[PDB]
Amino acid sequence: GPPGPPGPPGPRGQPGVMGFPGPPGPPGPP
Amino acid sequence: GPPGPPGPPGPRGQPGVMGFPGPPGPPGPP
Amino acid sequence: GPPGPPGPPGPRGQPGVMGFPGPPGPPGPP
Repeated sequence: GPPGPPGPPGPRGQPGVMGFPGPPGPPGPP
Repeated sequence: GPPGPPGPPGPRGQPGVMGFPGPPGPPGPP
Repeated sequence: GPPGPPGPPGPRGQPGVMGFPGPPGPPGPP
């Protein structure tokens, strides 16, 4: 017979990887 | 004629963007 | 009939988790 219909859209991709650490904080007080 | 079975889901999407960098750290010590 | 084609490509994944806060800042002045 004729082909079946196409399947549905593929799954959403995985989330991105975790980001870099932030920079060091600001200086302490005198 | 008799159409075939539905196809499978499509390819998985591409990965997401890497996470943003973290915020600045705590203030320093005296 | 034969199975249908695979479906369309999936969408991009979500952005990743933001990175950790940075470490504590440098010592303050004397």
